[PDB]
Amino acid sequence: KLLLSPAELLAHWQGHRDLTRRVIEAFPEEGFAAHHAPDMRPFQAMACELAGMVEYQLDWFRRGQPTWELPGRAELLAWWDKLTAELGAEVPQVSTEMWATPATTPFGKMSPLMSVMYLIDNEVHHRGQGYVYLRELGVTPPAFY
Amino acid sequence: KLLLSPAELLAHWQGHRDLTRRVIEAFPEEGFAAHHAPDMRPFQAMACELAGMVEYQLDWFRRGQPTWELPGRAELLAWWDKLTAELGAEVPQVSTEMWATPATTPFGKMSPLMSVMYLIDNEVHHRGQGYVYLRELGVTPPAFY
Ligand SMILES: [Zn+2]
Ligand SMILES: [Zn+2]
Ligand SMILES: [Zn+2]
Ligand SMILES: [Zn+2]
Ligand SMILES: [Zn+2]
Ligand SMILES: [Zn+2]
Ligand SMILES: [Zn+2]
Ligand SMILES: [Zn+2]
Repeated sequence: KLLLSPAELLAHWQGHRDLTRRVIEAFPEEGFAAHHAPDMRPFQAMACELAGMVEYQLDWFRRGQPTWELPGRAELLAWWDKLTAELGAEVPQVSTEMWATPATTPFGKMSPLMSVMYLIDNEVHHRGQGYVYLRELGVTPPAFY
Repeated sequence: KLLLSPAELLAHWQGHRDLTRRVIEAFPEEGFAAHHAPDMRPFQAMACELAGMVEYQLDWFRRGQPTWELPGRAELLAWWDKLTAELGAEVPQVSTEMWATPATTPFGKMSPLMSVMYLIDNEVHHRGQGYVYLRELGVTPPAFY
């Protein structure tokens, strides 16, 4: 504890999620579910993975302990907005002591802070992959910065 | 100030940089400098951008204020290792009060903390793009987690 506030972390997270939402919106419906690189999934599956991870983290914050068809563009965007509202309503209620308790996962110990940082990194990772997909589908991605 | 220590931030940063180093190592020499998606650069240019950003941040930490041919794989890796050593030797010396002073940039105000978080996000972004490039060159990327 010395650098970052929970509110600043949540705002950073929500900005990332808004940019990912605009990436999802920029995809054509067909390439969203079909286009992929060799031995890689289409962005539909990646975005479903990200939304499921947000569900996992929300469930962690709600219960106090983590528990260890693919949607089209429109359904996924509605799911994304629901997750956005729930993150904005529930994460501020997270006790800032809870953020640091290394709860036990099959891998090892992990705080909610470390898990949220990993979720953010995974989102940025797959969103850059989606940037490449958008370029290969003839679409200018939303500006990264 | 409530969540993250400078040492934890630096360790996170260095793990990210090690993974990017392994991505650079996994590239074939030709595709490293030549392969790219439409309206995108090859990974050579992206990695040069990342290394230049690390130079910018090191210069910020050294002077107290930010100042606002492409290398092949081997030269870039040597540059990367030099930057790694300098980050590991100089960032621990950063006054944790300095981390939060919003120094002035042409865009606006920005702490070293916000700038480092942006640098990390940009690295993860372009590294995911490099993951796609590696798959398109017939190479299994190093595991993300
Ligand atoms: Zn296919
Ligand atoms: Zn395609
Ligand atoms: Zn990370
Ligand atoms: Zn993934
Ligand atoms: Zn070309
Ligand atoms: Zn090529
Ligand atoms: Zn960011
Ligand atoms: Zn860039």
